[PDB]
Amino acid sequence: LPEEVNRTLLQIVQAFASDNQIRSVAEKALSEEWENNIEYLLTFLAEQAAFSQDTTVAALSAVLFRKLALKAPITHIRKEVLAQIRSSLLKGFLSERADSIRHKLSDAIAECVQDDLPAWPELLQALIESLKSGNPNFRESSFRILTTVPYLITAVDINSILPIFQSGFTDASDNVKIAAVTAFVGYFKQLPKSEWSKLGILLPSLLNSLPRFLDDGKDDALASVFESLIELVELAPKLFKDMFDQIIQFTDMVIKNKDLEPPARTTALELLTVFSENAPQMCKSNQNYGQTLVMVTLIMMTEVSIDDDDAAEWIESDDTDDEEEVTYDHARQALKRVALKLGGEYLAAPLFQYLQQMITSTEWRERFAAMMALSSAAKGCADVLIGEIPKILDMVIPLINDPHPRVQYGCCNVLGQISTKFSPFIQRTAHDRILPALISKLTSECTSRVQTHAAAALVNFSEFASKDILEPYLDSLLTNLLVLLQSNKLYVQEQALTTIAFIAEAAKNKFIKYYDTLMPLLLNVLKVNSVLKGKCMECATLIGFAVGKEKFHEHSQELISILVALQNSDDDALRSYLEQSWSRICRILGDDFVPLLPIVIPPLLITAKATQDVGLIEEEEAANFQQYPDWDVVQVQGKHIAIHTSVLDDKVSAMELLQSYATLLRGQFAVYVKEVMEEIALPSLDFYLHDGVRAAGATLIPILLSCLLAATEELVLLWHKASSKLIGGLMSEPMPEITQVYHNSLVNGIKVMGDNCLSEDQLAAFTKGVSANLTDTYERMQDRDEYNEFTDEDLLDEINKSIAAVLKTTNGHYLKNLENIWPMINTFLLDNEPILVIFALVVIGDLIQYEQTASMKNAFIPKVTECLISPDARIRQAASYIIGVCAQYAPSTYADVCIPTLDTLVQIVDGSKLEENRSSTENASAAIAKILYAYDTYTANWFKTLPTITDKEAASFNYQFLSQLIENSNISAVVDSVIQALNERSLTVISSVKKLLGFLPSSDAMAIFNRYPADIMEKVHKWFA
Repeated sequence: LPEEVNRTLLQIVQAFASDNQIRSVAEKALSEEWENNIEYLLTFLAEQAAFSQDTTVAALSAVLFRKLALKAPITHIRKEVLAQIRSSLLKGFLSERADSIRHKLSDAIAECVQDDLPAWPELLQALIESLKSGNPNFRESSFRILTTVPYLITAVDINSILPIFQSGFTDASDNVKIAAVTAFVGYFKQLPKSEWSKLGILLPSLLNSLPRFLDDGKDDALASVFESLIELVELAPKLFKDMFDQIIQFTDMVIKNKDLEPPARTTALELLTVFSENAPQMCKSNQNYGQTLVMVTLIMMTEVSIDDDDAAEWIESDDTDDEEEVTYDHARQALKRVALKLGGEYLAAPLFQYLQQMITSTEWRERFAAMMALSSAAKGCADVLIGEIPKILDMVIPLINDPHPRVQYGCCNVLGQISTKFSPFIQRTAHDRILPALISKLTSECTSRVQTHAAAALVNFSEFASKDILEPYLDSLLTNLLVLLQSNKLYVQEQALTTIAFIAEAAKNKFIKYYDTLMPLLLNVLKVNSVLKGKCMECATLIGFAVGKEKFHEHSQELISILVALQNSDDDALRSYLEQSWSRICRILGDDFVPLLPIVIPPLLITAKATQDVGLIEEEEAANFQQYPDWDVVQVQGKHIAIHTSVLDDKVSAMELLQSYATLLRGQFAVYVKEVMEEIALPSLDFYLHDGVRAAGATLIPILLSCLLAATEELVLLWHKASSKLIGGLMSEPMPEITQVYHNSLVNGIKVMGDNCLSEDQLAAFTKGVSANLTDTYERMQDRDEYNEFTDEDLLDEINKSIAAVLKTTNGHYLKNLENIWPMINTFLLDNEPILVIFALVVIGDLIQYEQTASMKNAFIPKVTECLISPDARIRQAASYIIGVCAQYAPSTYADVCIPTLDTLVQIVDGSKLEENRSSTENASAAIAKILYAYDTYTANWFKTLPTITDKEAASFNYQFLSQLIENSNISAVVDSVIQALNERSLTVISSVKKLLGFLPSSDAMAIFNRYPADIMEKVHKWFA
């Protein structure tokens, strides 16, 4: 470098060490002054990092170099200067540098290796040498570079690289060992699978080198290695098959050794558990996995209240978790996670082997562990455990009264957890055992913690319990809870209100009885602490819905005044209890809520207009942004961004409320429609960083319109604007799940707006969208390994609905546009995948409903007649509907296919009368009825397919046909077929039936309804003439 340039830069870089003023002035000087100067700058920084005797200037420059060298980018730098930079970086690497500085140099060096950069064989050479050096930092830094630039591993000969790693795993220095494992795993996460087989063979050497960490007593470094192994399990789990037992035994050995700090024990646990989420068949196919996993998690769940046998510290604290009980927390999460993926099929057996034993221990901690374990495993093992339900209770319930309060707490938990997972059946089956068990823990005999948790478990039970079931226990429940309501400890009171609220909600009208006593108790609590009052307001309004409007009107005025007071006073936890309550009041009050809207809607507008709160961010500036629970950072296209997730979630919650206020208030909400639509709903579709927002935007739209319509041109303008943005969204939306919502949104918009609601260029734009959607679905489904083991159907289901909706609004004229995507539709018709076929068949049925299709008759009836006898009942359904619709709307142009296939329909009609294909065979039934109308032995067949109870459109026709077959001694089957249809709510046919009964004796007539029970005879009386 020119001599002047040096001291200019040397001054500036020295200004970087320091104060804000001197350091910002330098920052500006660099960003303003230093594309004429980039290569000078790069050259300078690289020299500093390499040769400066000043630690800090060196580090800084190395860091700066790295940053600026991506930004450059390095590709566009002069070959002449690249070479010089590369050489000085390399010279510095090989000289005498502080450990931290070699790390920084390494990372700068990494920025000078790129696929399209000129070859740098000097680096390879310096690495190969460095790996052999007796200075650990040389070895460590070399693996590091291979971690950043894994492609360098391909550049080395295989017979050099393999020994390099085997030496790596084995090295004297722990630091080197961790870097080698990191480099090894990094290889798999940066290279394509085609390259994996090439390092794969090393896994053994790595695994074999593990026990050495324990020998040297270097478990903290072991944890780091376990973490890299955990990544490799996500990438290539199969690779561990057949060394499987050796890692299982080893993790077992580590977790059991309980004078290891927890890090090595919890990461070893994670390693174990992660296999179940990445290779379930492998885990299932080894008896030893499930056995070790269960054994090991049970041991860990034992590690509670250490140095505190009485649990004194725990009784005194609140019902939040002691997150200092780390290994216990990890163990239950683990058991849960594994149970979920492997099922009870696989672990009931081993689990119970261990439960039986610990339930009866003299160590309380073990009796506890047993409860917590069952509780953690219950969801996952639902499949097996739902039928060993009394067995569970028999083991659990004895402990409800255990000497030790934490075992009691534990017992309450299982009872609660079980109530949820095995619902609704457990409510029906075990109320007699569960409710007394829990209710008995409410009494002040028991400790605060237990009382509260028993009350918690009662919410779980109540959610899915019938009012009828709960009724006998209510007085008992209520009296006990009111005691807790008077508790001294905030958390007991809070839980008592929430338990009351949720019991009340379940009880409905059976809670009317208790309204008078509870409500003023509640009002006094309110008049007297945020969560308490909010939980109280929640309880009050849940009770209010349970009892209905009239009854709730006894206190509603006062209640509302309190709400207002609460809303407008000086925790954001309360805001939500308030919001939910106002909303619950509107469900109670119906139209009477309207005067309240100007209190309630303005804060919701503000929240629901929050912008996409985004920070275009820098590499290091992310991990600290990630510290916040309220934030998440992602990468869009290499360049990263910080998105305020909490805020965006809040916007959704606000939108949901605006949407339900609109749904309940209908016409009354009209005043807001313009503002919500243009300032909330529509802009929300452009929220590419959060799909909840996008979705809530879409679902809002048709409900908005429907509100304005019910009140009353602007409606047309809005609808045009909205439908257009939805349509344009169909092409730009990346998530298929969202795409579905847009279609569903359009369908509902169309249903609101009525006839011809769409312009020609709209229709054309919708078709490009539909085409792009069908194209993207095909490409995803043409997907389906050596190392590894409904959203599409739902999307297509909706696209069928939107197409039908569009055809209907255009009254046919969309057929023109529909011709453009017939190639698409055709490919689908004759693919293999039954999903694409069903889609096409359903489109086709829509086309025929609107004799102008002959163009195509010869193209799809071959496939439809195939489909008729398909193994797949959803396919038979689609096909037969097509044939039915053919004879109905296109009678002469399809007479030739319809009548032949008529035999097929008598055959398809014969597991027909099952639930799973009741759907299919009902369409066939209707299809033949349609043919018999358009144009005698056959019609007698048709009758033997009544009644139609599941499909509404089918049923509609069959009984219209049955009514014509009459007006122009099967009598009890005739009547029954009809009674069944109405009773099953599937579908004047009655007028025809009456006439038939007219031609009979009073006594013959009456005997037909001998069969029917009271409840349906109440209905029969009210159906007849």
